[PDB]
Amino acid sequence: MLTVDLSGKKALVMGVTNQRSLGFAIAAKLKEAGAEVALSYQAERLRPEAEKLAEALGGALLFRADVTQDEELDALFAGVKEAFGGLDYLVHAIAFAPREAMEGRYIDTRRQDWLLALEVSAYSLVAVARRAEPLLREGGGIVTLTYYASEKVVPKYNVMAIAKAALEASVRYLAYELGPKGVRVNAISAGPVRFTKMYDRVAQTAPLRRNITQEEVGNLGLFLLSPLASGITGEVVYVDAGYHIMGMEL
Amino acid sequence: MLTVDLSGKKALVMGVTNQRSLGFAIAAKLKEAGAEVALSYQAERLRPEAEKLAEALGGALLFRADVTQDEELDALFAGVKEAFGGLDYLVHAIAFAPREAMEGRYIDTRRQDWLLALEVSAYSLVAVARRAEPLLREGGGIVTLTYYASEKVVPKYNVMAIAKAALEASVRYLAYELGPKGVRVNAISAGPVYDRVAQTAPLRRNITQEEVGNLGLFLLSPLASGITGEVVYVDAGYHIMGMEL
Amino acid sequence: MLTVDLSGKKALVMGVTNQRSLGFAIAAKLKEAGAEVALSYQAERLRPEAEKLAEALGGALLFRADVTQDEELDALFAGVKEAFGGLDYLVHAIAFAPREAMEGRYIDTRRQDWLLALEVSAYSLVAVARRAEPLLREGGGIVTLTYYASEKVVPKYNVMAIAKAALEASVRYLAYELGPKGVRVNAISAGPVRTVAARSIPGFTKMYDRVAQTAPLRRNITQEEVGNLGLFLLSPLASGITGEVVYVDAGYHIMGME
Amino acid sequence: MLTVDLSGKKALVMGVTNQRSLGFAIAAKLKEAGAEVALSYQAERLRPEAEKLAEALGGALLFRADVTQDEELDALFAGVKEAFGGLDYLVHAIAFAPREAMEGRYIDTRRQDWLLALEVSAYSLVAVARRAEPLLREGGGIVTLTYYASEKVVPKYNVMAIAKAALEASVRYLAYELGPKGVRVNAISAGPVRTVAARSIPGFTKMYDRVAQTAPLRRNITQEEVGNLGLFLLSPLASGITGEVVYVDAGYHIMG
Ligand code: NA
Ligand code: NA
Ligand code: NA
Repeated sequence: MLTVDLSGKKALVMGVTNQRSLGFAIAAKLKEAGAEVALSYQAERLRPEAEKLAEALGGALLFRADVTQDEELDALFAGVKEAFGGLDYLVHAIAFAPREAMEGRYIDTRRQDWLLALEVSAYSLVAVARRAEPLLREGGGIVTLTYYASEKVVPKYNVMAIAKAALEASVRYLAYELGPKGVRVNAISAGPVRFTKMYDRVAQTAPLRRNITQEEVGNLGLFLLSPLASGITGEVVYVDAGYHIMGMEL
Repeated sequence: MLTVDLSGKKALVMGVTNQRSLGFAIAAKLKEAGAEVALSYQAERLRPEAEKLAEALGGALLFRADVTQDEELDALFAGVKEAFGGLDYLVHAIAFAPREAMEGRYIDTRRQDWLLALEVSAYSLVAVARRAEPLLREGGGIVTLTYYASEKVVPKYNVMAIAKAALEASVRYLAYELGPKGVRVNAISAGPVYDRVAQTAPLRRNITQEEVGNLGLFLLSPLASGITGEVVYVDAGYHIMGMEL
Repeated sequence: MLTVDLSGKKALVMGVTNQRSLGFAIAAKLKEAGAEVALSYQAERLRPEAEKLAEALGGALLFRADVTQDEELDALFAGVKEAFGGLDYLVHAIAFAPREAMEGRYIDTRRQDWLLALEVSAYSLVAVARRAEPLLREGGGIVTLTYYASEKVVPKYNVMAIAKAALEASVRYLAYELGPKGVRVNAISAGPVRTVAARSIPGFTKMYDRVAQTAPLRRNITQEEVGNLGLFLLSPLASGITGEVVYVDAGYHIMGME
Repeated sequence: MLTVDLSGKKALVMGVTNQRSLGFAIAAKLKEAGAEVALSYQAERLRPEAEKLAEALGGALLFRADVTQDEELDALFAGVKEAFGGLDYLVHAIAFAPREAMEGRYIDTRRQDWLLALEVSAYSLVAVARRAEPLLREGGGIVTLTYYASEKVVPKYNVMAIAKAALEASVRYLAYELGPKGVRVNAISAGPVRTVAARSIPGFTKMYDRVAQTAPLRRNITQEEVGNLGLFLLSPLASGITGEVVYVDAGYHIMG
C-alpha cells in the first residue's frame, strides 16, 4: 500500500463558501490526509457559515479577509504566520463575476464589472501568492481551480473565461518565480459536478459517459499538493471525465 | 496576377504612436490596398505626433480618445460614424503596462498597476468592439496584436503576458459573438522587430514590420473570409522551438 | 490595390485527382497568380485523369510517381529539375487510409492498414520534402493540409487523425531543417468542404452539418477559402510565417461543446 | 492519512529492459501499492535480463512477446488471461527508432526506418489496447509515456518526436473508445531522465542540460517522480481523469 501522510502540514484554503465548493473537497482530503487547515471568509456577516464549514471539516481555523483589500490580506497572512508559523499549501478556490456581466454577451460587459471579475478571479492569486511566499516551506505549493472555457468558447461563461485565461497564465509565471524556493504552482481544470440538462449533455459526450464528482477534484488537489507530485509545476490538469478531448458532441 | 482592391473600405487603427510600429505597418498596407484610414490618438497634447503619422500614411482622419474613458470612446465612434457612415476594419494595436509592473517580478505586481495593464491592453478590445459592432459591415473585421508570452513564460514581460492571455481569449469570444454579422476577429502574434531570437528561429532572422503588415492586410481582406477566432504567428517560426539554440 | 504576382514561380502540386479538392483549389490560385504548375499522378493508368486536371488549370506539366515508391519519387524530381530548373512551391495534398480502417473503431485498426495510412498521409511529406530540398529556391515553401481531428476526437476519423498528428509534427521539424535556406513549411487546417475525398470519411455529413450550426461564421468554409490561404502562405506576403498550423474553419475549432 | 491499496489488482508492464527506466519506475510504484505485475520481454535471449527485473520488483510473471508480431501478442494476452483472469492496468513503456533515423536530420529519414519507429513506438499502443480491452476491468487503465518534442521542435529527436505525436493522438481516440467500459487512457509527458532509452536519443543531452538551467524548479525530474504520476493515474484517486497528457517536467515546457 501507498500512504499519503500530511500530518504536520499547514493549509490555507480560500474562496470556500459552502460544502459543494471544489475548494471544500480539497480541504476535506487535506484534513483526511492529516493536515491542519485554515479557512478564509470574506466578511464578518459570513462568519456563521464559515464556522459551519470548519465544523464540517472536523475543525479548522478561521480568518476574515476580502481579497480585494490589500490590508486585509496582510492581516490574514500575519494571522496565519502567528497561528501556524509557516505554510505548506494554499488552495485558491476564488471565482467571481458580477451577475450583470454573466447575463447577455461578453461584448456587452461593462468596464467596472469586467475589472472586478478579473480582480477577484485572477489578480487574487497573485495577491495571495506574494503574501504566502515568505511563509511557504520547501515542498509547498499553490493550487487553483479553472475551467476549459479559458481555451474554448463556452457561451455565457463570458468574462469568467477571460479571467480563467488570466489565471492560467498567472499560474505559469508564478510557477517560474516560486520554483527556486521549491514551491510548486498548478491549476485543476474541473468539469461540472452534479442545471440537469447541462450535466446530462456533458455526460453523453464525455469519454467516461458520466460527470465527474467532487471527490475526484479533491483527490487531484491532494495529489498535486502532496510530495507524490514533486516534479509537477506550472501545469493545468484536467479532471473532466475526458470531456475536453472531444472535437464534437455525441 | 491576383489583386486585392480595398477601395471604398474604411479602417479605424488604434494604439499607433510611431512609424516604426506594427500598428503603423498594418495601417500602411491597408492604405496600399486602397482603404481609407482613421487613426486614434490618446490626448490632445499628442495632436502634432498624430498629424505626422497621418502625413506619413499619405492622409488619415484623426480622432482623440483615451481607451480608459467610455465617454471618449462614445465620442470617437460617433465621429467615425459621421465621417465614414460605417466601418469595415478595426486594428487594435493598444498595449500598455505601468513601468513599475514591468520592472522586477510578476508576483510583486501592485493591484492598481495590474488592473490598469489589463484595462488598457485587454478590456479595450471589448470596449472598441462593442462600439464598432453597429458600424461594421458584412465582410468586416477586427485584428489585434499579441505575443507568445500569453502561453509561455517570458521573464520580465510580467503582467503583459497575462494581458495577452486575456486578449486572446477575448478574441475567441468576440469571434463567436460577431460571427452572425459576417464579421471576423483574429490576433497576430508577432515576434520582435533579439540576436537570440535570430539564432533560434527556423528562418535564422527576425521578422520585419512589413511582414506583420502583410498578415494584417491578409486577415482583414476577403482572401481570409474563412478565418476567424485565430491567433496567427508571424515570428520566423520561433515559437515552434522547444529550446534555445 | 495590392497585387499578387507569382509569374516566373514554379509549383509542384501532389495528391490531386479531382477539381473538387483542396489541392486543386490551391493549384488554381497559384495559376491565377501567374505561376507555372506541375501535377504528379500515381500511375500511367491515371494519366487521362491528370490531363483533364492540367486542362482545367489552363495548362500544366505532368509527372508519374507513386508516393510509396522512393525510386519513382527520385525520377519525378529529376524530371522537375530538368523541366523547371528549380522549384519555388510544393503543395502536399496527399491523404489516404484504407476503408477497412476508416469504418469501425480506431482500436480495431489492422497493422498493415495503419502503417499504409501513416506512410501515404504523413511519411510522404518527408519523402517529397527531402527530394525538393536541393531544388527549392530562397523564398520557397511547402504547404500541406490537415484537420482538427489531429488535436481533438472526431468520431470515425480514426487513423487519419493520427496520421494528421504525425503530419503536423513533421511540418515543425521540416520548418526547422529547411528554414536556414529560406524555405518555409506550413499546414492548413481546413474545415469540412464537400470534396470527392470527403466521401471516403464516414464522419462527414454529420460534422459538415454540425460545423454550419456551431462555427462562429454559421457556415462551412469553401475550397476557394482554402486555396486563398494556400496562395497567401506560399506568396512573399507570408515571408515571416513558418512551422504553423493555420486554421481555415469558420472558427469551428475554437468552440466548446457548451 | 490516506492509503492507496492496490491489493488484488493486476498490471501488465511492457517495454521495460532496465531498472533505470521510466517503465520500471512505474512498475515499482505499482508493486509498492500492492498490485501484482507481469512484465513482457522481447526475445528469449533476454530472459536472464527479464528475470533480474522480476526479482528487483520482488516478483513478477514473465511473458515473451515482440510487439511487431500479432501472433505473439495474441499468445501474450492468452497467457495473461490464464494467469490473472483479468487485468486492471497496462503500462505501455515501448519506444524505438532505428539508429540511422536518429542520427542526422529528420528530413533524411529512410522509409523503412520511419515506419518501424511508428510501428513500435505508436501502433504498439493500439495493438495492445485492442487485446487488453476484453480483459480490462471497470476502473482499469492504460498509461503511456511521451515527451515535449511531440509538440515543439527539440533538435535530434527526429522520428521519435513524430511517433510521440501519433501516440498522444492515439491516447485521445483510445480514451474515447475505452471510456464507456470504465477504462481510462492517459500519457505522461516526462522531462529528460537519465535512462537507458536516453542513450539512443542524440538530442537528449542538450535538453537535459537546458532543463536543469532553465526549468522553474531549476533541476531535472527523477524516474520516481514519473513513477508516482503513473501510480496516481492508474489508481482510483485519478478516477475522473482520462485522455490527458500530464507533464512531469519541473515546469520546463511552460517556459519561453
Ligand atoms: Na451584461
Ligand atoms: Na514591480
Ligand atoms: Na539519418
